[PDB]
Amino acid sequence: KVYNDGYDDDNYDYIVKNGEKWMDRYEIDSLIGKGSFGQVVKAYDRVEQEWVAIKIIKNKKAFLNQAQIEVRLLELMNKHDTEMKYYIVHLKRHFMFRNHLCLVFEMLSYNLYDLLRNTNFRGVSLNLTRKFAQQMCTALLFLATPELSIIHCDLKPENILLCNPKRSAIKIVDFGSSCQLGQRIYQYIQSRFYRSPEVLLGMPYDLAIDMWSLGCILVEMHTGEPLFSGANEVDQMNKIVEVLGIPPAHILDQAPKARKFFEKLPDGTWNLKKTEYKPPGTRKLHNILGVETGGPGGRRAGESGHTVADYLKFKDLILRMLDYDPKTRIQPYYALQHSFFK
Ligand SMILES: CCC(=O)Nc1ccc(C(=O)c2sc(Nc3ccc(N4CCN(C)CC4)cc3OC)nc2N)cc1
Repeated sequence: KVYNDGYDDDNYDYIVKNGEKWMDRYEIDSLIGKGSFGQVVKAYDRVEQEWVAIKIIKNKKAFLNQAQIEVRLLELMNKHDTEMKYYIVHLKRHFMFRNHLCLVFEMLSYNLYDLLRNTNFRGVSLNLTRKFAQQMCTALLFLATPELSIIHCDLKPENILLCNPKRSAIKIVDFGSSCQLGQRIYQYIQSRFYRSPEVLLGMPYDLAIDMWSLGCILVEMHTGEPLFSGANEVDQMNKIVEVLGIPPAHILDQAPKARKFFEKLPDGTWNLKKTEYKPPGTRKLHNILGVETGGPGGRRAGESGHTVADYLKFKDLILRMLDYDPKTRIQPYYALQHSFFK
């Protein structure tokens, strides 16, 4: 009947109450989100005199230990002096309150899915998409810092927020499924829509999985719809294949999960298993973006900064981010020097 003296519910979450004052400091206002980790709440900080987003972790060993790993990575990112760390959400501080670990973040505007929902899933401009692409590449360059080497491992429109509703500044959020580079513990990783072929194929992986995710995300910001919207791993891969063609043979020969999607024929070549989909490599990114047809759905026709020249620079940058090989896939440093950002 009673859970944590009545402060928790039946599934270990703290009972969020509007107007409750925590430690004579944090004035709780309203619930923002609830995940598996727990809940996140909007609260006003009285000593700092500013709004904050308090992430309230569940009263559970499994979710507490995971949030401690997140704290360790957030605080390790704060240690570095550079300016490019400000494209990640600032963990201000953490504390224990009535048996719940509470992470205090800076208060932010909406997520990028809410931005796409405001467009009725028709997308934002190539001018705005360039601004997010640069800042996300700057964020991924920060994560690639050798002493950090952090893989976010779950980049999607919901995990990218806007700083202010008027300003066009974005910041990457939720490092709950994040670990530093190393030996492989986890295979089923990333959100399916933004999941890399090396992850789908059961191959080794590294920082490059976040760039694949970025590539997908940036097309979705300008088109409005997800690029590869698979209902399962098979459907995911078939949608990747119909845009980028069949993965290269040398990758598929090494891949332990290659036989889930593809089939090695008697001649030695690889091909899709039977299951609807267009032939491999036929739904060109050129036509999805609308390089010559005035943008996606003809909606950017005659709008400034949406020329054939500007769309080809964007198409080229995206194809480098969506390289099948994670070794030749473009890195944050070279991405930031792409002609799309000139
Ligand atoms: C489902 C899991 C989830 O949302 N996790 C999560 C929750 C909160 C945060 C987080 O740190 C946030 S969320 C946030 N602002 C914010 C973002 C989106 C929203 N939404 C989300 C839902 N939407 C329908 C209404 C607008 C509300 C927010 O607070 C006003 N600021 C921070 N600092 C990061 C991740």
